[PDB]
Amino acid sequence: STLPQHARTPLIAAGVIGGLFILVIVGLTFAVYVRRKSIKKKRA
Amino acid sequence: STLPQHARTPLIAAGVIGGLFILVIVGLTFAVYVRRKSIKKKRA
Repeated sequence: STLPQHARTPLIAAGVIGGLFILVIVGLTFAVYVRRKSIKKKRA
Repeated sequence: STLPQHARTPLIAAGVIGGLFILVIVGLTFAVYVRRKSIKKKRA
């Protein structure tokens, strides 16, 4: 279906979406990569 | 994915741009925040 040439706010939308999604992967990747080590890290 | 009526690649464009730009700030912010400390950090 996708969106037409002139939609509500596709341009801006994609922008915010990318930054979030992209950050989600990178962020988690870091928190996960470290866990693989587990060396007296900060955990409650 | 396909394309809209009359548009090159605005949607996708903004997407890649956001993820990159957003990462640029966050990434640098980290490398900068640490530098402010300067305490036997990892540097070649």
